[PDB]
Amino acid sequence: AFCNLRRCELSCRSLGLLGKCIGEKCKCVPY
Repeated sequence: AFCNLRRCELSCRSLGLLGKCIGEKCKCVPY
């Protein structure tokens, strides 16, 4: 579970979204 929540949020900034750790990895949450 190499989740990096600060990097996850900063990746979703490029789409304008929020970022969450899904269990093992990061995903952006739909707006």
